[PDB]
Amino acid sequence: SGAIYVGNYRVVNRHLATHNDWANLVWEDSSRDLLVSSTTAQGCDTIARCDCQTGVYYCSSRRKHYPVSFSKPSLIFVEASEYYPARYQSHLMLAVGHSEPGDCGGILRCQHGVVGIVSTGGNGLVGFADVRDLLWLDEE
Ligand SMILES: COc1ncccc1NC(=O)N1CC[C@H](C(N)=O)C1
Ligand SMILES: [Zn+2]
Repeated sequence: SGAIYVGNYRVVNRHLATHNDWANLVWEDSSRDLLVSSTTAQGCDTIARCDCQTGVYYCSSRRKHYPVSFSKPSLIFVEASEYYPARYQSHLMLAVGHSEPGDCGGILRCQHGVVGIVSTGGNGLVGFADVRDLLWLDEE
């Protein structure tokens, strides 16, 4: 589990969105595994607007942050899970790192800010849904 809190937005994995998220919906995209809902309180996270390919992510199944090198956002085939059939997910970045299903939502960040959230993994890989192209998260 986990979210990004930027401005009056809450960014979560679409497959983990709550009823309150759906009832306060701003934007969602199944192909990216992302959903954004509106918040009453202002958040403290800032979004990175950069080209970093190295950063650090939070792994809840280890209670630890790990440094990683990750690929550029791309269209990657993701195995079936209880939430989606086997399919291509867009804007996904892969790295070598530990992950388990419940690790979705952990933040990946660089020196510029938040880059994305854990969205996929297995067998010593971890994948992150990029948010750096979503420029509208910085306004409203
Ligand atoms: C961190 O994810 C994992 N970690 C280990 C094995 C398997 C996984 N993957 C998952 O549980 N899913 C749930 C939905 C998600 C997606 N399609 O974006 C992939
Ligand atoms: Zn950066």
